[PDB]
Amino acid sequence: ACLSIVHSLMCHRQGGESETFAKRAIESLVKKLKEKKDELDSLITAITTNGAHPSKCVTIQRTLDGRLQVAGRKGFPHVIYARLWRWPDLHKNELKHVKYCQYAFDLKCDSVCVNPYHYERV
Amino acid sequence: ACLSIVHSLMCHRQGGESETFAKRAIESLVKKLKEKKDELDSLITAITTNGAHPSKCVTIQRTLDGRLQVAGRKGFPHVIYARLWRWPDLHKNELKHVKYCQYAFDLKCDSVCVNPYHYERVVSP
DNA sequence: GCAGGCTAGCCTGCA
DNA sequence: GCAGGCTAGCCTGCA
Ligand SMILES: [Cl-]
Ligand SMILES: [Zn+2]
Ligand SMILES: [Zn+2]
Repeated sequence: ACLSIVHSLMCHRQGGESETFAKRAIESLVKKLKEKKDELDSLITAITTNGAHPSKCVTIQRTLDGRLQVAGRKGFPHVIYARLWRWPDLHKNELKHVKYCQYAFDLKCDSVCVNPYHYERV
Repeated sequence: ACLSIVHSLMCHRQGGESETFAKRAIESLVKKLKEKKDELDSLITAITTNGAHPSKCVTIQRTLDGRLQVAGRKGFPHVIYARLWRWPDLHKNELKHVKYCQYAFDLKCDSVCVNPYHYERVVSP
């Protein structure tokens, strides 16, 4: 079910993290999108087609400091997933959201867009 | 739980429908957004400020045929809420979605955006 | 567990 | 081929 989805998404990882961390990060994200069909499908089709066409926001709940914990490690959620699928060498303060993103990290909403195609590297 | 949201939204109705119809339409929408905090806040702020600043999509589940039933009446959900808060005289095929709307009626997604400020009025062909 | 109300989905009657 | 009406299924207020 989710295991089938995870594996397809793992095939697009850029190697900027260990296999165990990437699996942990993907499983965590997929579980959160299990009851959000449209957003899950937006993530899968944007990852696979390399953000060819505009995609919908893929959101998760924002924490107070804005950091997500995956396998005992903390980091910004939009950074973790942009590093994972687009920029393995991504650093701090290198991500600027696209104009059409509604839940971009910087907006400090209750939700964060972790769609890596909703950010451009700067 | 919170009927204070329904009351504040009822104050912005344009009178194109009966008080009873409007109350049922708003109650139905608010119940669907009860566990979607961001979407509910985007709706309240968009209505109150007359869509001054860009707002997020306010979505509900799409039915098979696209129509929503409220108080025994069926209609397109984006039309029902655009009539209620923006155009009381609104007719069929007079809405066109804004470029930044992700869940527009026309896209036939799982979800339908009912944010009236995510649609602009057009002349029917 | 139960009473009762709301509506998506299905069906039909005029067109 | 639509508009609109009927109701199974789902949900909730209840004691
Ligand atoms: Cl009204
Ligand atoms: Zn986004
Ligand atoms: Zn929208």
